[PDB]
Amino acid sequence: MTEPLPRIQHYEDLGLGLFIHWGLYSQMAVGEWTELIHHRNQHDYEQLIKTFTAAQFDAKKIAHAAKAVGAKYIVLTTKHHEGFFLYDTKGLSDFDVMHAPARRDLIAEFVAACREEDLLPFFYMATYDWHTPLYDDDFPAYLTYLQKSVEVLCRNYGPVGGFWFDGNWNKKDADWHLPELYGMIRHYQPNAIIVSNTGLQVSDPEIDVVTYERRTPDEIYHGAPNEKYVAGEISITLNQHWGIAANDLNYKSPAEMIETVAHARHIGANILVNIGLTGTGAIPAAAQTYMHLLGRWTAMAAPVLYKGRPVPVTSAHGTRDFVLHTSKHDFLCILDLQVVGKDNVVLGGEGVNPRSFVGIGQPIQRIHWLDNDEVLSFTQDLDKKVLTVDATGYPYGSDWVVRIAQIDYE
Amino acid sequence: TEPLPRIQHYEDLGLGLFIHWGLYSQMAVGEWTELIHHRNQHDYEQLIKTFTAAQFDAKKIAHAAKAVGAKYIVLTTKHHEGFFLYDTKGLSDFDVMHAPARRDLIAEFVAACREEDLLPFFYMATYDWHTPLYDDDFPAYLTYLQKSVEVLCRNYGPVGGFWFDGNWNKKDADWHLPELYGMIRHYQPNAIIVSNTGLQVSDPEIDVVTYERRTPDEIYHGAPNEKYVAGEISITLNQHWGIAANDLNYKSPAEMIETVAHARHIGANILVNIGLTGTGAIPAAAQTYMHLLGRWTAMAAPVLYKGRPVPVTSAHGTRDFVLHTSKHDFLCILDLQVVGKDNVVLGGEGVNPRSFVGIGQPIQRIHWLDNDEVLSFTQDLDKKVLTVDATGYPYGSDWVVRIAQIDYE
Ligand SMILES: C[C@@H]1O[C@@H](O)[C@@H](O)[C@H](O)[C@@H]1O
Ligand SMILES: C[C@@H]1O[C@@H](O)[C@@H](O)[C@H](O)[C@@H]1O
Repeated sequence: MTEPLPRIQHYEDLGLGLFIHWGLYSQMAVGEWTELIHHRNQHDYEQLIKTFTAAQFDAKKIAHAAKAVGAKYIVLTTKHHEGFFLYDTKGLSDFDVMHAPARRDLIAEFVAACREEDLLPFFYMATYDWHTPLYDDDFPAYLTYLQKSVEVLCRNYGPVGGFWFDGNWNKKDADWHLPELYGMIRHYQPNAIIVSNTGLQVSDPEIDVVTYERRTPDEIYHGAPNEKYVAGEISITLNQHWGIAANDLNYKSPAEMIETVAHARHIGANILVNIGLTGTGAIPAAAQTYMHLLGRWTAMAAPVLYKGRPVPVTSAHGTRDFVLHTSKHDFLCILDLQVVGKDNVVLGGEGVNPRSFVGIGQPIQRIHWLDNDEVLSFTQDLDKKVLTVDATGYPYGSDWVVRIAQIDYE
Repeated sequence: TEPLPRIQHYEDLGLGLFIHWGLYSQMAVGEWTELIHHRNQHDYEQLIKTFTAAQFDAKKIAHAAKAVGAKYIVLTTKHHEGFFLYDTKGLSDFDVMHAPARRDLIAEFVAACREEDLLPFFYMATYDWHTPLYDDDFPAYLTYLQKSVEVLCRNYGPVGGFWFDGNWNKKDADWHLPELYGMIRHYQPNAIIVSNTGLQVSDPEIDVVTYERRTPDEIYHGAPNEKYVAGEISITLNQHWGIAANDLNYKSPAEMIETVAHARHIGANILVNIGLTGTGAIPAAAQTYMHLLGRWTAMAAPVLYKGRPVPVTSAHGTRDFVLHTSKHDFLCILDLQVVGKDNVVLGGEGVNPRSFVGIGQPIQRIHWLDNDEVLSFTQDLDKKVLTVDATGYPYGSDWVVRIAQIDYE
């Protein structure tokens, strides 16, 4: 059993990040895979570079919004499958933002804005590339091109929080020369977090984080024992698409979003919440609504969201409650509460609501809700490690979806 | 019995916007705050002094309703807190003319609705926390209630209807409905009268009764040989009707679209509720849902207004249903997925036979409303079976409830 390296410990403390999809596809507003899935003429699609003005991209506003939502890092698409680069590739390619009307290195603006807000900037990079003929016609030269594009990101922007490698949809059993790619990154960015969405045996010793599906039930895989500890991360997009998709109406509820964030922490993973920017780089109004709601929850949950860790304490039969541990406190995360009415106005939260947990062995002095500081009544059986709390319902006018009670030990 | 013409017009409205706005909105902890949080009445009622309506724009509200595909708006003219959003002409000092706003907000509302061709409806609470008449002199309370409705009848031109909230009352009491409703008929013969305690109906003059969102089957239209009464369901976006800043428990936009579709399926109208801010703005969160709902209702316009339930059921294990207009049937199809390509599998790609029982006429063509794609189908006319291949959504889109129009031979 190994402990995480410092940089990975810092990663796990980040808790929540914002994922941002923005590319030429954003102009179409029919999903980021539009070029392949809608079988578009490549030449015609790539003309979208000519109208890429970034007229409404404001990295400062984006970093401010991330800070307000309680995110501690942002993963930006620096190049997606379409193969267009949002930064100055310094001669590697003409299909980049410096050859577009915007004439701005957007990654430079992004990194500066993240630093001002104390956020870690992370760079998403797609390894499956539809633009360069090298990908199909000269794979070894493709690897050189890929590696050079990452090298620019390693050398021109100062210290980088990390890299988010999307290795899906690739040729099977191809040699990707990961030792050389990740070795290069270690050389110029020793402190960078390397995230892989095909990191599972790990695909390379240098991988720091592996991605997992958001529905994963139990605590995630941290690597083979006595080997390097690897962290985990789940992702959620607000509708069915990652890039903006105007007529995708199938948005998840804000409630499900909050439950997914809580769930990530419960299984010992970070969570990225994704937004797709408009063609010109604005946060769309729908995404703002979700960020405002999530922000209210994460501000309330701040005592536990960053430092809280899974612990072997389970909830009683038939509840979805769980516990997170910090060094000073335990926190009960309680679901399926209702609002409290009054007298003959019954909203469902009114009755005594005993919620039990097994695995707490220390005597407790006080338990209180984070949102209003109400003190809860409880009983313990120290021998069996049972805690039962009366989990009162929400004050009329409020509903937190996931309610957190802080335990103060004697 | 078949609906009277004003009720038929009501059923064609399909979708309305419900708007909760009162003094409670300044608190942003739900519209029942005065009772449920056991406030001192005097202290709560000081909220009149800061009721500026500084951001209330009836034109913006009517425009938003038009854009979302709503055909009427129900505005709270007086809620349980008992404060009136219009000039009561001396009936009460607890009204907007005694607030800094100094505007008859109902007048602005009615003008804005007419401009956009929307019907204005007035919600009126009958359980009132402000006037001591309610408990101390019930007969005088009835007169006060009736007078407050009379002002709404006589001062604003023709009104689309009244939405009476009769919940939480004293159960035994004689409310003198024939007189109250009778007065409305005299002033506003064509007004729709909606009652949320309309159920035997509570009075012959009731036109519409309310029902729970979750009602599974087609709603109750009144006893045979009796006046037909329409139905209406309501949905609020979170758990509260007035604005509630720390209520994060919003329903998904998908559930909102499904609820709208469901209401039509059971032969009811649907109200989607928004709570305004203290100063009368539509909050940003509500704007998002309206824009998403608006995209769906624009696509569904051929069926959303005139479509009616019909005895055609869907096959085992699906939630699909059919709506009938005089020229077409429409298949409303749920649980579809997005179509990928080649090795990119999103779940909607395979042939997806969806069947219906009760279609007896030969069909010429079936096509999706969103993109005009023609669907393949087979029929067994003797058993009245229709089976369509319900293709999945084009990548980049997802309508939640997809609608196919049937064109008959
Ligand atoms: C993060 C998401 O997952 C990757 O596999 C991509 O294929 C998607 O377009 C999106 O970037
Ligand atoms: C639509 C709802 O109707 C009544 O039941 C009121 O008690 C609520 O506050 C709300 O106005």
